[PDB]
Amino acid sequence: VSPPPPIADEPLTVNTGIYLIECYSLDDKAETFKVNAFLSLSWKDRRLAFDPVRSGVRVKTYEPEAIWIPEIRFVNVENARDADVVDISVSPDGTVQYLERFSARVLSPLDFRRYPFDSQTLHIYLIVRSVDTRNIVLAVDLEKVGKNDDVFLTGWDIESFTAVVKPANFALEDRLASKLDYQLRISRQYFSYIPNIILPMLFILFISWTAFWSTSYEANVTLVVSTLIAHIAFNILVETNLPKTPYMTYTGAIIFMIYLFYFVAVIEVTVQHYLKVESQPARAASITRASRIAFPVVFLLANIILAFLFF
Amino acid sequence: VSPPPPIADEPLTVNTGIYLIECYSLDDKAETFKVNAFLSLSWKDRRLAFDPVRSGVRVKTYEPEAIWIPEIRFVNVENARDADVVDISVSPDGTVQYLERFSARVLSPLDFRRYPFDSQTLHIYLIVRSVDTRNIVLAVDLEKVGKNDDVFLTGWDIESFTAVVKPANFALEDRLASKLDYQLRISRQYFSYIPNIILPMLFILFISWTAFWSTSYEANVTLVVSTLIAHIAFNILVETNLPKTPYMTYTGAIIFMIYLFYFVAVIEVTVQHYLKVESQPARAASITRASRIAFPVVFLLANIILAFLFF
Amino acid sequence: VSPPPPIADEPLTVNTGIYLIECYSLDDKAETFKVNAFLSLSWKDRRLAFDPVRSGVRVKTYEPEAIWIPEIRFVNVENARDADVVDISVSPDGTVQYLERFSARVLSPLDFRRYPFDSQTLHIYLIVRSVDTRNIVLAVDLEKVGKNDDVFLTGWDIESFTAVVKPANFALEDRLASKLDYQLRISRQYFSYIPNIILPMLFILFISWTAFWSTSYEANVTLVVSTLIAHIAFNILVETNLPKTPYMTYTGAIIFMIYLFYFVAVIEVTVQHYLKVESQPARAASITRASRIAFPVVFLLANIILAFLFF
Amino acid sequence: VSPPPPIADEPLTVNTGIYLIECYSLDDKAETFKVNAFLSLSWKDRRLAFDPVRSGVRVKTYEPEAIWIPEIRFVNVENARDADVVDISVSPDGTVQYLERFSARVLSPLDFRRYPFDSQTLHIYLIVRSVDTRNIVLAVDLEKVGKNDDVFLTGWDIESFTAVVKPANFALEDRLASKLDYQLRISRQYFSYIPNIILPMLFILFISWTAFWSTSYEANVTLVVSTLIAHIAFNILVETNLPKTPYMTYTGAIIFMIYLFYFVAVIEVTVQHYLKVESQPARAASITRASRIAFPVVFLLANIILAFLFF
Amino acid sequence: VSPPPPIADEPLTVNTGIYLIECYSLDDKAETFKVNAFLSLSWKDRRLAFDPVRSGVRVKTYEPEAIWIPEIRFVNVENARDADVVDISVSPDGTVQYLERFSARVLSPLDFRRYPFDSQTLHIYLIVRSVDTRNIVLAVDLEKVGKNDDVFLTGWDIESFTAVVKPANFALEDRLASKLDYQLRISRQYFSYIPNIILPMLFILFISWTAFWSTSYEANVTLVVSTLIAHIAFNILVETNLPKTPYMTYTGAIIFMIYLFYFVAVIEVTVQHYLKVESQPARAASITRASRIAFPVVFLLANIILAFLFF
Ligand SMILES: [Cl-]
Ligand SMILES: [Cl-]
Ligand SMILES: [Cl-]
Ligand SMILES: [Cl-]
Ligand SMILES: [Cl-]
Ligand SMILES: [Cl-]
Ligand SMILES: [Cl-]
Ligand code: NA
Ligand code: NA
Ligand code: NA
Ligand code: NA
Ligand code: NA
Ligand code: NA
Repeated sequence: VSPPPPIADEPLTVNTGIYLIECYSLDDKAETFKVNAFLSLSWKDRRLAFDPVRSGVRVKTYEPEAIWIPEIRFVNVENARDADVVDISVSPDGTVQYLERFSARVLSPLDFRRYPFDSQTLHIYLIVRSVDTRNIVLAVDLEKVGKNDDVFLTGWDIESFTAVVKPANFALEDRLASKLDYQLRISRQYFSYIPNIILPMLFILFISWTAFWSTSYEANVTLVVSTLIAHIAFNILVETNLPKTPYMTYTGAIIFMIYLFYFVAVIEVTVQHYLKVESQPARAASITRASRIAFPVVFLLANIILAFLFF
Repeated sequence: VSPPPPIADEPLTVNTGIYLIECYSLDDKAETFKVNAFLSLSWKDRRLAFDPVRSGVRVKTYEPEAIWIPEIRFVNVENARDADVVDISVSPDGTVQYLERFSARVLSPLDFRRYPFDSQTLHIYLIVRSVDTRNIVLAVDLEKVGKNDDVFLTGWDIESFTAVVKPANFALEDRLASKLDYQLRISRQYFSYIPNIILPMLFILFISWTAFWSTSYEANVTLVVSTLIAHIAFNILVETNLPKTPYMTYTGAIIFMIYLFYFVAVIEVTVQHYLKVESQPARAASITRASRIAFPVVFLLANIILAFLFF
Repeated sequence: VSPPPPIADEPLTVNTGIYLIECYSLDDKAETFKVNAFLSLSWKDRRLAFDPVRSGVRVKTYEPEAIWIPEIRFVNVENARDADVVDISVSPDGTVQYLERFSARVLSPLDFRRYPFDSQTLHIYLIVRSVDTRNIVLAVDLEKVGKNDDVFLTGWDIESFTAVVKPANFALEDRLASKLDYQLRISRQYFSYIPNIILPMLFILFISWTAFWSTSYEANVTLVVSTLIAHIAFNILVETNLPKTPYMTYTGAIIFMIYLFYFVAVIEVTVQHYLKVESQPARAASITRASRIAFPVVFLLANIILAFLFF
Repeated sequence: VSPPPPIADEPLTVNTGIYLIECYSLDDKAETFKVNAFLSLSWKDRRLAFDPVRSGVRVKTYEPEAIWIPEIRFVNVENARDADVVDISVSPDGTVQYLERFSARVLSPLDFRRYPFDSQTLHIYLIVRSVDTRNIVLAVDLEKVGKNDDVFLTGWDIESFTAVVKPANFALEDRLASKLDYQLRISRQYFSYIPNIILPMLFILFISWTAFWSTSYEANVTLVVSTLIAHIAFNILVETNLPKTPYMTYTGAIIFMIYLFYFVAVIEVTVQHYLKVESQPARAASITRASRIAFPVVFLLANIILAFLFF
Repeated sequence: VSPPPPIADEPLTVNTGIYLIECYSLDDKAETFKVNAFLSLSWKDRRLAFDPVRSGVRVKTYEPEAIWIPEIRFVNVENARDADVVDISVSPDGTVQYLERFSARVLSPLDFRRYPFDSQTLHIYLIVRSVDTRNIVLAVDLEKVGKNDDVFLTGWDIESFTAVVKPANFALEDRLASKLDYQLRISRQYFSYIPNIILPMLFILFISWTAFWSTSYEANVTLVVSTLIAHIAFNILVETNLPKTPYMTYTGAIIFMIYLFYFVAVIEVTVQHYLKVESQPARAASITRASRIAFPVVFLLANIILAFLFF
């Protein structure tokens, strides 16, 4: 079969629409998500036109084999989409109405800078390669673009599913290509991070600061070192749920900065002991008393500075 | 092939039934379960009707290819179901009796609020899209809905497998869709959680409270800090078997609250030491003696309050 | 094609046999195992009968497509078996001799009560659904049931592979079904558990009891708490290699009971210190001296009781 | 199609050869490896013979469908090999030269007794089932057996890829079978184990022995218990990279024996303290001084004994 | 179909080109990466030549089935590439222009010596086996070799995608083979390693050195042993993200060397205590004072030596 012939030198417009049925498995480490949707296509093939009076019928169904169907592909999919044709319906003027149900693992990158208080724009790119007979251009039929109400992405809030109506027309391997951008806007559900990582991590830090109200070196060493190990466990736990970024994430920055606080606490604990042993407990007392105010104040200000730079 | 023609303007009723053979792999993190069942369909196609006297046979078998079969799909499946046709049998009046065996990874969400003392309702949604010739409506043949006695879901108790007999009729891509709800009611086997997580977690907490019967700061610091680390391990172990929820789970609440008890224990231990050093052991004694009653009582009451709010 | 016609009202007997080639991947958590075997089938189709004098040949070979082959399925498989036909041979009387080589992930449940000193019976269920023309019944040709000598199931000892010769004939979706039970009896290789989990776990417990020969509270607290943490790690390690059971496993019981020994050791350590501080070292001495005999004796008796209840 | 006819009662010899392109994914836990190779087959079919003068051509190509090809299968593969026919070429005498490119997950067992200083022989078993017309026997065409120079198996050294030229001819499901053994000899690259597991494990043990030069019970308890926990971590890390064996591995034995050294160290530390407290520091001194020589000497001799038994 | 006939004895040149669409999943442990690209092929088949005047058309499209297409395979792929033909276009002279879109898991080895400051050259090997009719040789059409601007490999920087224009012509199973080398040059994004592994690891080491400003054996033992355990966790964490190499990696060397620093710190701590107890605090003071300079200086120089040897 060949593509529909042009009336003049005009390109063939294939109207598109994606309707999400099931949205699932957003892998932060892999920067992928799985989708299960409907793909609707519509174009005019004058060769298929018929008289509704003579033929009796208002629409004619066809099997994919019987007629010409444009080769529509997804750009950012991992492997080729699994698709099954739901319906093909031709109206008297020759307007074809194609529908298929597909599933695909889509590869759209993520920005972890404000993690876990981040929002993402997932992309689904539809493309079409022009044939030698005639050039093919994509379009968005807006009322065939949507999502099911049940659509739930675990640990995320689905904000919107829209399409950038103007296609990106460009050259690809010496032929015209018409690319379309479907955008799924989502925002992370940060709530769980607070009682599971943030608050436990702050509690262990504050426990390390009880060493500023203790003269026992043996006890202080235990307090600051033990809590430092628990902070290492939280750093490891966090960096497992995330990929290796060439930038600093919000949680990454806080976690890093907290190490400096543990390091300075070890210095103070060591200085206090050295001074007490050196028979200078007056000077050691001054340092310990100062640290009680310095550590919380510097921690609070440094966090104001970080939140400011990141948000 | 085309759909059966209507006697009048009535829709075509496709009677359905699902019979579970094997039920397995309930992923709490993914909110999926795997199923292996029979799907039975029945509708009347007058075009297939025959005289049993003239034809000799009481029923005629057909291959899927030969006749019209309604396109029935599952809504909440991950990928398209793996199905194999067992039998297609037509009675003299034209009543088709279709049977297929399928397997699918079903995506039904879970409510972890009462975890691990939770009960779930897993869903299997059957759907059918109306064609241009005539509208298709789903029905439940209750005699063809069931499950095998051997059906076992590891770590869960299977309560019931029933169907909501009235379908959800709605518009989908400008055509009528008839959705059916098959519900598998299950309840978690919480038994293992008691000797593996709950009792070990309470034992380490009670061990931390032996610091209220000790004047040794070095020993208390070791007792409260060491047991706090074991509690961190249990928090990490628990949050691995579960997904990130935008709400507080029952175990999540208990685990969180227990951190506060460790934090207050560190404060008491620090206060006792400061006072003893400051030559005020009488005041330190009062605080330590009070804590012995306060900590268990506040723990017991806070748990009564939590169990009340969650159940 | 249609099934062979009956001489009288007799059912069609399909003789079966399974010969295991490779047996592997027994997942304790999933209660599945993978199998690679031969499935042999034999039935008489008088329609295929031929004169060996006239046809030249003593046997005729056919492609699956050419003749009627009974639809034999496995009940407890995860997804549909991967099968490849090795041979189909028809003798002059019409006796068909079918051979296929298949691979499948079989879902047979396990009893972890005596873990890791448990024995299992894995099941492979063959089934056949009767057609409208005539009823089909399964049989076991014992000469075609076996296993290769090389058959090795990692971490398990293969005892026997036999078949329950009498099929389970029952109604399934309003038609007769003939089910057959192939049983693979295996027993766990418990050896590795002894130097990797059991002996390391006993060593750490006995180390905790060296606190009954020490008056140093600071040292005792370190001894009992540190070893309790190592026991937590062993409990976690063990519960990872196993699924969540609604019953107590043998190792589960020992692991649980050992927590009580750690808890009572903390009590003794605390009592000894309180008494020594309260200027009652005579009473503290009596308790410590008693514990030295009590702890090993109670541990030994409790283990005799457990081994008795479980075996 | 039927197999080639015999001149007399001789069997048909199918000459074989495997040439490895890519060798990868040796799973120690699963005892599997993945292979990507060429399979070459050659046999004489007199029916295909032709006169090169009359036909013009020196060789004739055929599609698998056109001619008879022996059913060659792999015994120890997991699932059926993925194969694609590269070429089929017939010489004037009727000698067929078949070539296919395949990939398979091969299941060959491993001997971890000398781990990580072990060498393995991976097996690829080719088999052929005799037909009723005539018996089929396998052979090795040695210059069609090889491997690519680039062939690399991560963490292993590939020594040789050869075939046991004499096939194993035996009865299988009442027909003759010709099995061939292709052996891939490999040896583990033990280098990484030394700086990552062996030396770190010895360092922590030697650190525990610094307790023989200390009279501080509190410090000794910390030294021996802390290092014992690090040894537990190494035991866990090692047993994860390996399957559960019914025998003792080399590393397994060393790891186990090291626990006894920790146990005896705890005993010595306890005895020293009891004696010092009991006002017998002279006797405690003798034991501590002896342990300084005993522990390293017994460790060194026990290791000589182990290396001897294992190598 | 047969290959194009030669004008004279010349070989057939198949011009190639790979254009990367999506590049993802670089597994360091497995030494694999997944690719999703276009494969373009071009060769002259005089049999397909046509007169553009008589035929009307300037180019003719063909289905893969209709014409002869060279069997091009990838050497270092895991399983056979997933490919879908985009276009086949013939010009009047008979020049065929083939285009297909494929996805494959490519197995290219990696050099971890400078990890995580390493650069890699990933390979994609295209090959072609000569037929009996005529020899086939590969070529690189440089205008049809490229990559998309959006091409992103998570945690890596894509430097270049080029091809070694001269093919490797060699014998394979007694026939000529033409191999082509496509090289994807990438360099690791080491940034994340600094705040997550390197700086945390140095902080814990420096904390261990605060024992040179302390006379408390009990505190020193806690300081050096606790920090040694955190270093063990970092060694384990690092060796999980990497495969077992027969050489020393950069991070591997630093990690190993740091163990020696912990071991010598334990010796110093032990010596200081023994001497103080032996009533030689003057000598213990000299050693402790020296260690304060020795440890940082030796650490800094040893690191200069390592960086020099590795870079
Ligand atoms: Cl696609
Ligand atoms: Cl479906
Ligand atoms: Cl609606
Ligand atoms: Cl409608
Ligand atoms: Cl099956
Ligand atoms: Cl095979
Ligand atoms: Cl390929
Ligand atoms: Na088409
Ligand atoms: Na149909
Ligand atoms: Na058949
Ligand atoms: Na054939
Ligand atoms: Na301590
Ligand atoms: Na072709």
